[PDB]
Amino acid sequence: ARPRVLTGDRPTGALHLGHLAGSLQNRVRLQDEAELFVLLADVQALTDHFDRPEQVRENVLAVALDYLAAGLDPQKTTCVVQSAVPELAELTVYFLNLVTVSHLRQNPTVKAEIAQKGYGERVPAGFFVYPVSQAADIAAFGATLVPVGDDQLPMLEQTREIVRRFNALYAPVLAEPQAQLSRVPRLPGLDGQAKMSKSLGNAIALGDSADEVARKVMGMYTDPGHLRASDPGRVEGNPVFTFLDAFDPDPARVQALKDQYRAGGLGDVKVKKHLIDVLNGVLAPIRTRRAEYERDPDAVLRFVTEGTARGREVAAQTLGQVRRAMRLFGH
Amino acid sequence: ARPRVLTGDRPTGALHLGHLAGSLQNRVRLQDEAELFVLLADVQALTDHFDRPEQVRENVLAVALDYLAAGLDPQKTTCVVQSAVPELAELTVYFLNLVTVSHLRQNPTVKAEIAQKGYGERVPAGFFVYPVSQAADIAAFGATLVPVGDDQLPMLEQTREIVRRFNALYAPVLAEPQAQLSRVPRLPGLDGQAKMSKSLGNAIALGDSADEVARKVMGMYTDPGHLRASDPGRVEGNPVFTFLDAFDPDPARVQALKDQYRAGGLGDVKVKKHLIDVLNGVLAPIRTRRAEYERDPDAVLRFVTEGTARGREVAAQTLGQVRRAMRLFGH
Ligand SMILES: N[C@@H](Cc1c[nH]c2ccccc12)C(=O)O
Repeated sequence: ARPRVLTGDRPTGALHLGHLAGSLQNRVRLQDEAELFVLLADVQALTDHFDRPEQVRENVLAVALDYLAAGLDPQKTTCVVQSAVPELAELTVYFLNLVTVSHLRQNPTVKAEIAQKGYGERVPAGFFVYPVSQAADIAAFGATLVPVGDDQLPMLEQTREIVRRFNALYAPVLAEPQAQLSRVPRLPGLDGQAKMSKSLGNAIALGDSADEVARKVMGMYTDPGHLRASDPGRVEGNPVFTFLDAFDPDPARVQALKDQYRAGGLGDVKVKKHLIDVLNGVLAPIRTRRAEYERDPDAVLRFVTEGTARGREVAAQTLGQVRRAMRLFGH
Repeated sequence: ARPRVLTGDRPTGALHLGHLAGSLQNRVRLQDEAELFVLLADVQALTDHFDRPEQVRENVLAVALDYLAAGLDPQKTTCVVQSAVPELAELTVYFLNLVTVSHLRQNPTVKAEIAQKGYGERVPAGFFVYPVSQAADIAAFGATLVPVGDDQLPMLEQTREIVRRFNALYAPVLAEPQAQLSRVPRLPGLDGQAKMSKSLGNAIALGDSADEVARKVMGMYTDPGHLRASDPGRVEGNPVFTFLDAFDPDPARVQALKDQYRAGGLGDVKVKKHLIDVLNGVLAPIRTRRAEYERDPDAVLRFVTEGTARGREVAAQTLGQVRRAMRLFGH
């Protein structure tokens, strides 16, 4: 390994294909090419589900299982439960002094999320402030590399900004994380939307059966105006093609259906039927891996408790350097 | 010692006659009819002193010395360093979900502080949400009684609202704090301004030599319309008489001085000379104990390290109930 990479998810439900193409398979590969930390963002989940704590609790082990089923080896990845690392909240408080309300107010991702949630000015303080909580996560674990979807760059950049101001004001003991950009943008939902999410109900979960995956693909949005096979169709806006573009290994094969489709002799069903097995092929192992851990629940809890202990040790080391850099009384 | 009282100060400079009249005297009283905790809030002090960590650090011990000098008994009061109790930062983050940005912006006392600070919109985030970290301080130490001036009432009411919301959402595990209202009007500065402050340069510190006190009193604003002794002078607005009301043991004398002053023949000199005698009597025992704790520096450190340990333990207990009430993973 080499760089410390920090990635994570708000435990609110089971992971889906979006996480897969979006990042899971990426960390699966940088897992032996670096020191991977996966944060089950328990606390950040509550800025949104503070009134559904049961929901979050249940999903920590659920997402950890998704992690294991996806190919993350317990011997190479450190899984950490955020709430069991209070050092993160402590650094979040110190970090809140390094940024202004106005600056937090212009974060494009949080702004859209607020508008989507319908909060108005009645935004929960913890949610409005979550980007700095993420900044604390990154710096506390000493992460130098952070995979970021095109959508999470503002947060990465604000972390670098907070980290830089911290090093200048106190002592340079924090590392500025760099971003790792990806190719496949936010995998769209079955809906045809831009975001795939169990909330939106347009998702294919990693634990869905072979039947459900097929069903999901069959109901997947395709292309209006294209009423019957024969007719010519267009790829743009069609989620089946952007799906194949992230789950199908043979592009020469992909670019192929793209030709016929634009012509008239490739029924939407054919594209779908094909895609459903390209998905079944990428999921086949995942299902069997899941089964293994489902039978070995003790192991899942192991992965989580051992990873958390390990991550806390790193967080505590960093906070020690932080508290002395800040000249807090006693250090 | 029945109800638990929590009071505090942000360590940013030495304490002065304003703190003595408006809080410390009552505090020396409370340590005998309650379990008194006094928080050296260096975390909160950093909300606006994040660019001067050294100043805050050096004032933790300096204010503790002032507490001792003022008569706070190391055997009756628990003095804790906010910094040393990370549980407070942990609880503030969870409390952040129970309040809206909208409601935080409406706080009249923080709104005025932001106005006097001149931040504009460039308000540091830590400062904007400091009322919540304070609600965390109260709830964590399990305080049921909090001395308050009508200026800190919205801080208190907001703690009450947060405690209530936390109890309804999770479990009724936090004690609702009750106010111990005012201490009668705040002491004005030497120049008659509404506020006494080292920054405004119109304060008498508890540590000032009997000499210095004398000098500061002589330079006091009085009555712009009073020019010589023979002339009648005004009492209202005259801080010299406001000082006399707050510390002169016998009102019969204060009234007589007031009378003769409005009449004529009583110059500012005689009046101030008497004020010096009264302040030296109130301050004398404060200087002696202060001097003592200067010989026995370990005694001051002992006062803070021990109170902190007790405080830390109390906060750990509350967080335990908090983590279980919130159904956090592993609790
Ligand atoms: N002046 C500080 C004093 C303080 C800090 N933390 C506290 C907690 C409880 C009561 C008072 C305080 C304030 O506005 O709060």
